[PDB]
Amino acid sequence: DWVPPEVFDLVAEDKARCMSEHGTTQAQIDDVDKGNLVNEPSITCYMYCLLEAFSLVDDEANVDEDIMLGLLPDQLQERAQSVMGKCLPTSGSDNCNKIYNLAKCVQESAPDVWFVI
Repeated sequence: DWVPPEVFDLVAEDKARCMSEHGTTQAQIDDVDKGNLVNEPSITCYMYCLLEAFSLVDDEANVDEDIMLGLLPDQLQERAQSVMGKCLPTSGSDNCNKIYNLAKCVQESAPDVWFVI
């Protein structure tokens, strides 16, 4: 994994808040990273929450592609841009479901792109 430990420090406050808001457990987060994702609001709304916290998505879960790419290592950007070509724009019934569908698409196409701590 390329995510360096400093990132865990930076997201700590927003992570704690988002988990509290949505009833998310670390086990659910661990599961996404093992590519087990289910459409459960407690995890899908967590992912929306975290993304919103870092300005990666707006009020209707539209992705800011330049920020999303700006967050990944230079050496994943080419591959990430291809994935975004496939997986964006987002779609779904609400903000949480839009990020569920996005997560599934990215993980099925290139997991290392999908950023969820």
